[PDB]
Amino acid sequence: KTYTLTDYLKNTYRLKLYSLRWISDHEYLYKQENNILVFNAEYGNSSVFLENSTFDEFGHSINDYSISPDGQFILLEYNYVKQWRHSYTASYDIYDLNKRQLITEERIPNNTQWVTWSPVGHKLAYVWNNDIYVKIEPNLPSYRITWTGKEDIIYNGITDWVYEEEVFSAYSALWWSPNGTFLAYAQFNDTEVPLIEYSFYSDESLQYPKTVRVPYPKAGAVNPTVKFFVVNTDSLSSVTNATSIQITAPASMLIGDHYLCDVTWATQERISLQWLRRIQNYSVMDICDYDESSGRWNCLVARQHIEMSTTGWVGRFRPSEPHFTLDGNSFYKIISNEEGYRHICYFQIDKKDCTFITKGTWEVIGIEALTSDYLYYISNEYKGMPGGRNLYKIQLSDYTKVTCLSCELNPERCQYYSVSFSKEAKYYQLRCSGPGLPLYTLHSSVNDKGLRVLEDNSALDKMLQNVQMPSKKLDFIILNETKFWYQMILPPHFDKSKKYPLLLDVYAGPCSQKADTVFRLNWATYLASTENIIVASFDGRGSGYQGDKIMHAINRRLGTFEVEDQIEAARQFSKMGFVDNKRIAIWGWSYGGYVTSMVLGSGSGVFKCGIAVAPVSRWEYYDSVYTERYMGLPTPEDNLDHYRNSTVMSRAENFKQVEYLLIHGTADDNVHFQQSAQISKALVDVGVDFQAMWYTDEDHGIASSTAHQHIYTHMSHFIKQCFSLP
Amino acid sequence: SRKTYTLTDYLKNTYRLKLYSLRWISDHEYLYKQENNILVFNAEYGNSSVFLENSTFDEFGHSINDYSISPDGQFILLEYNYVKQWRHSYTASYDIYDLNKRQLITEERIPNNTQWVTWSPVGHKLAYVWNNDIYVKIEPNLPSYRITWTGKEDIIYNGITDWVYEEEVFSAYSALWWSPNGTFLAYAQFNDTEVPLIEYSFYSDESLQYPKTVRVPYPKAGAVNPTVKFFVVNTDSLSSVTNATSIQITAPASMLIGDHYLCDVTWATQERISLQWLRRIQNYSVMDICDYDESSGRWNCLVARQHIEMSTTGWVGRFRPSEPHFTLDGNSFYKIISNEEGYRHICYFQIDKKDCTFITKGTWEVIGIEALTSDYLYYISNEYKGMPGGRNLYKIQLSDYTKVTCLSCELNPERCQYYSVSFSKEAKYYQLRCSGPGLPLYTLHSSVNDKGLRVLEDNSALDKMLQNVQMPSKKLDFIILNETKFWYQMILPPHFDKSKKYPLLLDVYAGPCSQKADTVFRLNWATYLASTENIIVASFDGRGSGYQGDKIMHAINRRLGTFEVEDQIEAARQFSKMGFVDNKRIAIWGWSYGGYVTSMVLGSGSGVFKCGIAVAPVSRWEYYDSVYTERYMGLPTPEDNLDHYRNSTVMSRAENFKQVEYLLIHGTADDNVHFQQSAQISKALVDVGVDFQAMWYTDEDHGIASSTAHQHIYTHMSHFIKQCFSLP
Ligand SMILES: N[C@@H](CC(=O)N1CCNC(=O)C1)Cc1cc(F)c(F)cc1F
Ligand SMILES: N[C@@H](CC(=O)N1CCNC(=O)C1)Cc1cc(F)c(F)cc1F
Ligand SMILES: N[C@@H](CC(=O)N1CCNC(=O)C1)Cc1cc(F)c(F)cc1F
Ligand SMILES: N[C@@H](CC(=O)N1CCNC(=O)C1)Cc1cc(F)c(F)cc1F
Repeated sequence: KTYTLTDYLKNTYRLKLYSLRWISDHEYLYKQENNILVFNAEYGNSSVFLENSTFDEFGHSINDYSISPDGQFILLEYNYVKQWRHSYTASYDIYDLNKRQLITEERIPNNTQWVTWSPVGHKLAYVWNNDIYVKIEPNLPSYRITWTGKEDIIYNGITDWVYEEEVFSAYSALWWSPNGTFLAYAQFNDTEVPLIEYSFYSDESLQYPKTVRVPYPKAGAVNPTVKFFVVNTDSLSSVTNATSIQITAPASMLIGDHYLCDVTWATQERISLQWLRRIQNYSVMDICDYDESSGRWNCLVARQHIEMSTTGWVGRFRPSEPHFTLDGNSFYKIISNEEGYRHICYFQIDKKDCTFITKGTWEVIGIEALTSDYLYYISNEYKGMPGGRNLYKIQLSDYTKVTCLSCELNPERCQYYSVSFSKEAKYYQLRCSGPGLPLYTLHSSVNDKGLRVLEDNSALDKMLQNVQMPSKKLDFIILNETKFWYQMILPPHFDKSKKYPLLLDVYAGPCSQKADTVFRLNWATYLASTENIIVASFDGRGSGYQGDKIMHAINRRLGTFEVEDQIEAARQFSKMGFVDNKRIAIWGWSYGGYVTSMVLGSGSGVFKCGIAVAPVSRWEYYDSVYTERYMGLPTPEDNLDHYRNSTVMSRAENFKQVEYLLIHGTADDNVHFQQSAQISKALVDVGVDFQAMWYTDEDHGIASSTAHQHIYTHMSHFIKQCFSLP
Repeated sequence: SRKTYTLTDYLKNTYRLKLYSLRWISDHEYLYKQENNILVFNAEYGNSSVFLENSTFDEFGHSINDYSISPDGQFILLEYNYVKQWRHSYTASYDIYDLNKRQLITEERIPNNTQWVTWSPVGHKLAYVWNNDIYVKIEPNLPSYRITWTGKEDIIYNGITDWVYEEEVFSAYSALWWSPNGTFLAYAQFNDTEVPLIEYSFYSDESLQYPKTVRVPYPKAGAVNPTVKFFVVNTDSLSSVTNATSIQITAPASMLIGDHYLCDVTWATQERISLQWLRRIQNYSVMDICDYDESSGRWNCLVARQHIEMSTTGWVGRFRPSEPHFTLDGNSFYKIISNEEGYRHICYFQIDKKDCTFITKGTWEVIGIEALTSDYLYYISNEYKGMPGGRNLYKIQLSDYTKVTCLSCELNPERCQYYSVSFSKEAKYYQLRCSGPGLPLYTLHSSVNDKGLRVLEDNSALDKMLQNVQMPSKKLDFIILNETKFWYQMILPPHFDKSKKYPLLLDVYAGPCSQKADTVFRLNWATYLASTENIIVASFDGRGSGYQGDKIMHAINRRLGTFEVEDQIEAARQFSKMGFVDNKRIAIWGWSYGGYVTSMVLGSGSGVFKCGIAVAPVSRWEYYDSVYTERYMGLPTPEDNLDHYRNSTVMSRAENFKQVEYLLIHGTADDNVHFQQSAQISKALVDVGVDFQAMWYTDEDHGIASSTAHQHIYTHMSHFIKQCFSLP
C-alpha cells in the first residue's frame, strides 16, 4: 500500500503545525484543543487563558480570534465570507475580558471589510463600506474618519483588486503608528478603471445568472489612483469631523502614472513610504516625520532614497521593506548589489549611499529581526543551495562575524527554516519545513540557546513507516555553463535500471522557485508513490533567489527563456536511462499553465501530453501591475510587438502533435476564463482536438471541497491514460 | 465499392447533394439560379431567358449575400453586409436596382443596419424596419414614411419580433403583413420593457481585450412575457405632413383579462384580416375576423365572425394554432384542427357559422394545406401506406370529399415516399421535392391535368459517385408498447448480418411533436458511424411524437421528462433484445431537447447505456423561455405545476451518472438554451463526485454552425464514441 489519491484528497496523513502568538517578550499563546493557553517561553510551562466553553453558548462559530495588545478585550470573527485571494468580509463581536461579558452597545457593523487593533492598548479601527471607523473603546461610538467610501470606486482603508493581488497581498490598507496614536491609510480611486464582466450561475435556483463586475485594470488599461493620508486618533472629535493630513508623492512620481508599494513606520513620528512608477523600474523612498507646529507631515527631500534598476524591474515583486533601527536614523533594506545579488544594505537618512553588510553568490530572503547588537535574516547561502533556507545572525559592530543559527541544528532533516521572534527578540521559534518531516523548536536569543522541541511530527512519522513513500532528489544541470537547479519526486524503491514516466511540474514564473528542500504531501506524492511517476520541477531563467543575472533574463521577454529552459531541462531529463523518453508529460497551474501551453505548442516532440490549469493566453488579458512590470506596455513604441509574439493562440497549429487538457474556472477573477476561452477557440480554428473541463463558479484556486477532488481525479486519469497505466 | 463513407467525406462534404430551389414569380414562370446567373423559366414548355447575368453587379464592389426581385419586375432588392443575429433574425445593408434603367438607385437610400425589408405582394411598394421603427417607401427612390415612432433597442419592437416571438411563435424576424393588393400594411408591436434580461459573456477575436457582455430580453418560465398590440395603416393615404394614423385592432375581451400572445396573422381578402390570439395557458385560442370600415376608416371584429379553438387534453395546435386558408370571397376557410378522435384533419369553416365540417378524416394527420383553388384543395399528409413518417401530396375536390386522389403516392413508391411541394401563384403548376428514401428527386407538374412535365433534378451525379462507396441501408419499422404502434428507424452498416453483434447508438430528440423516425435520405454523422465504424444508429418516435394523433402527442402534457425518457429506455431495451445488437456497447446522444433526454436517460440509473453525449441540453425547465416551456408545463407556480418543474431537472439525477460515461458539450454564446444550463449540470456532477468529459465552444450559439466548430465537435464526439465502443 502506497500514498494514494484518496489519501491526498482526504488529508489522511496530516502534517502537524505549531501556531503560536507572541503576546510579550517571553509569553506566547497556543491552540490546545479549542482552549487558549499562554506558554512561558523561558520555562515551557503554560496556564489556561480561556476555556473552550467561554464561547460554548455563543450562538455562532468563531473563525479567528484577536486579543487586544494589552489583553483587556478579544475580538471574535464569525460569519466568514471569502472574496478575493486575501480579502474577505465577516461579522465581529467584542468580548470584555475583564467584565467577562459581551459588548452589545455600539457593536461593530456586520459585513465589515477589515478590522484591526492598535499596536498597544485597546484602540480599535475597522473599515466598513469602504470607510474607516475608529473606536477608542469597544463600547464607545466609532468616529467616521472618511466619508467618500463608495463600492467599486473609492477604497478608504482597503486595497482594490489589483493592489490586493499584486502589491500588498492583503485586503488591509491601514497602518497604525508604532503606538496607539496615528492611523495611516491609502485611498484608491477606480473610477476610470475598466470592469471585467463574467457570468455567475450560483445555486440551482438562480433563474437568471448574475453578472459579476470587478474594476480590473488590464495590460496598459487605465490604472487606479492612490492617495495617502494620516490622522491622529488621540484627538478625534465627536462634534466636528476628524481631519486627515494627506501625504503626497514626489514630483518624480507625479510626472506620470505610479503606485504606492510600501508603508513602514520608523518611529512614533517618522513614517516611511515607497512609491513606484507605472513603468516599474524607478522607485522612490519618501521619509516623512510629524510636525508639531502645523500638524502636518513633512517629508525631508533631504531624506529621500532613490532605488532604480537597469537590467530589469525594481525589487523581486516590489521594492524591499525598510527595517529602521530603534531611533529611526538608520535602517536596513534588501537590495540587489553591484554584481546583481540581493543583500542587506545599511542606509542613513541623511546619506544617500547605503553600505552592504552581506555579499556573495546568493541572496538574502528576508530580515526577521533587528536588535541593538545583531541583525537577523534568512538566506539561501548554506551549501550554495538556492532552494534551501537558514537563519543567520550578523553583528552590527562587525560586518564579518556572521553566525548561522540553523545550518547545523539537524542538517540531515532540516535545510529550509522559518522563524518567529518574541516581542523584544529575546526568544525565537524555528520552523523546519524540510527536507524531512517538519520540526518546531524554541530558542533563547541571549546565546542562541536551544530550549526544547515544541513539535516534531513524531505522531505522523510513526504512520509513514508502513507506506511506500517517495524520495526527493534535489540537484542541478548545466545550461550555457550556468548552473540551474531541479528536483525529482522519485517513486518508492527507485531502480535506475527501470524506465520511468516523467511528469514536469512547472510554474516558471518571474522570481519563482519550484526546486527546494521543502517536505510536502501533494498530488505529486501520490503520482510517484502509487502510479510510479517521476514528477520533477525545474528552475530555469527568470527564477529568483539566484541573482538578477538569471531573474532579469526574461525582462520584456516573457514566454521565451523560461519556456525554452523547461524544454531544455526535460530534453536532458530524457537521457538518464531511468526516464522513459516516450512518456514525458508536463502540467502547470496559473503561470505554469501558460508555460505548459507555450511548451506543448513549441513543436519539439519532447512532450507527449500536457495539462494547463487556469493558464494565461495573452499578456494583454492579465492585469497591468503584474504584466507591465515584466513586459512593459502594449504600445508599438514600447513592447507591443512582443505582447503579440508571446500569445499561445498564435502557436495552435503545433498542438496537433500532443494531447492537451485545458481546465479553467468560470468565475476566475484572477486569470479570467476569457484566457482559456481564446485558447480553445484558436485550437478549433486549426482543427486541433483536445480535452477540456470548465468548473462552474470556481475561482483561480478551484479550492471547493468537491471541485478540488474533481479536478485532481480528472487530471490523474488523463495522466494514467497518457502513460498507459492501469 | 472498397471505399466507405468516412468522417472526412462528411465534414469536408465530399459527396454534395444538389437541389432545385426555384422562385415562382407568377402562375406561369419562376426564377432559378443557374451558374451565378438568375434565369426565368417557363413552366409550360421549359424554355428560359436570362433575368440577370453574373456580370451585372460584378463591379458592384459588395459580396452580395442575397437578392429580392419585385412582384411586377421594375426593381430588385440587393442584400449585402449580412450580419446574423438569432435563428431567423439578422441586419443587412440594401440597395435598389432599377431594371427599366439598369442603374442603382441612390436617392434616399435604404439605411444600413436594416432589420427587415419586403415589397408589397404586387407592384413595388416597399416597407422596411430600421431602429425598431416601420418605414413605408412607396417609390424605391422617393423618401420614406415614418410609420412608427416608438422604436427603442431591446424595449419596443415595431415591425420586428422580439426574441420570444421570433423563436417560438412566428419563427421569423418579420412582424409585417401586407394585404394582397398592398393597400394595407398590418403589423404588430412588442414591448419587452418589464421582461428580464439574460446576460452572458462574448469573447470575440483575440484583439478584444475586455469580454463583451450580451444582454437580451429573454422571458424564462414564469417571468413576465412581452406585451403585443396590433395595428394597420393605409399605405395609400400617406400624408407625410401628419405622417400616418395607425389604426389599432384591439384584442378580444376573452384575452385582455390576462397574459396572452399574438400567434397568427392571415389576410382573408383586400379588406378582411384574421388574427388568432393565444393565452398564457396555451389551450384557448380565439380567431378574430375584422373588416375595414369604408365610412369611418376603422377595423371592427364582429363576435359572430369570431371562432373559438380550445383543447382539453393538452395545448392547442402542434406548435401554434393552424393558419386559415380563406376562399375567394373570404367568407369561409379551411383550417387544420384536431378531430374528436384525437387526429388533426382539415375542417371546413364559415365566417359566421361556428360548427365546422371536416373534409378529411382517418387514423392519419394532415401535415399542412399547400394550395387552395376554387374546386380543389391540395395538402400533404402521412396517410399513404399508413406510415407516419411519410409525406405525400393529396388532391381533394371541394364539391365531393370522396374525390380524394393522391398525386405523388405512385410516382415512384420505391425511392420516393416523402414529398414536399411548391405551387405557382394560382397553382397552375407545382414542383415536387422528394426528399427520400432514395436520392432526392425534383420534378415539375401541371395542375390542370396532373401530368409530369419534366424532371428538374434526379441527383444522377450523386448516384454516380456513390458507386465506389459502401453506403448504409436504412430500415423503417415499428414495435408495440401497451397496444400502441410506435415507430423507429435504424441506419444499418453496409453488408448487415445477424451473425454478429453491433454497437448501437441511439440518436434522440424526443421533443413535443417531434419525429426522428422517417424516410428522408440524409448524409450526416450517422451515415459515417454506420458506413465506417459499423455502428447501428437508431432513433425512436414514441410518447410525445407528433403526426400520430393527440393521444400520443398530448401524453407528456404538463409532464416533460418522464414519457420521452421512459420510451427511449424502453426502445433501447427492445433493440438490445433483437439479437444483432450488442449489450456491452449501447450509447445515446442528443442535441438540444435530445441532449435533455440524453442526460435524463443517463441520469435515470436504468443501466442500459455504456456512454452518452448531450449537446446543448436543457437542465431545468425554469431556465428555458416561457412560451415554449409553459406550452408543455403550465406555469412554475405551486397552484399550477411547480412541483413537476422541480422533479424534472437533470441535476437531481447527478448521483446516477457514476455508472455511465458522460460527455457534456455546449456553446458559450448560446442564447436559446443558455450555457447556464450545462454549467449547472457539471456543477451537480462535481458536487457528487462523478467524473465526466466536457467541452465548451467559445462564442458558439445553439447551432454550433461555424465551419471550424462544426468539424471540431463531431471530431471530438467521434473519438468519444470510438473509445466507448472500443472501435479501431
Ligand atoms: N505567488 C503565489 C504563487 C502561486 O500562486 N502558486 C505557485 C505554485 N503553483 C500554483 O498554482 C500557485 C504565492 C504567493 C502569493 C501571494 F499573494 C503572496 F503574498 C505570497 C506568495 F508566496
Ligand atoms: N499575480 C501574481 C502575484 C504573485 O505572483 N506574487 C508573488 C509572491 N508575492 C506576492 O506579493 C504576489 C500571481 C499570479 C501570476 C500569474 F501569472 C497568474 F496567471 C496568476 C496569478 F495568481
Ligand atoms: N425545432 C427544430 C428541431 C430540429 O430539427 N433539430 C434539433 C437538433 N438539431 C437539428 O438540426 C435538428 C427544427 C425546426 C423545424 C421547423 F419546421 C421550424 F419552423 C423551426 C425549427 F426550429
Ligand atoms: N424553441 C423550440 C422551437 C421549436 O421547437 N419549433 C418547432 C418547429 N416549428 C416551430 O415553430 C419552432 C426549439 C428548441 C426546443 C428546445 F427544447 C430547446 F432546448 C432548444 C430549441 F431550439
